[PDB]
Amino acid sequence: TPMRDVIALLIQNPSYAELVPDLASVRHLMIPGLDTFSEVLEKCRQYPHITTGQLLEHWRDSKNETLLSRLASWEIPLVEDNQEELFLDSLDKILAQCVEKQIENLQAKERSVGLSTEEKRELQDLILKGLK
Repeated sequence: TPMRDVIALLIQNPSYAELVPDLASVRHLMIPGLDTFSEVLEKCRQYPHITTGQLLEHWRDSKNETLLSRLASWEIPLVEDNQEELFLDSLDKILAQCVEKQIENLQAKERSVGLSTEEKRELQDLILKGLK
């Protein structure tokens, strides 16, 4: 549920998309919820000043409407002071999870058929600086 946390926080604060690094290189990973996260991030990226309410309208009559409506209320605290820090913190856990899984996939392919030079620069960048 650090995934659902990060989804809930981003729906509640569409701005926070700015704080998310480009995920193109990890978005393929089969980590539960990553796909819902990407699809939400994408709209927040196209509409940087959107409100939560305006954002939910984009899921009218869609697969995840119910889930997303619920998460729009999930654990909103009385005082909003430390919302960013909680997001960044939960984001990092998910990012580290992506990094780790992408390292495993690249390494599996390395054993199996070998890597191209692009994949190898990537694999080592992932080890060197995570993400970031």
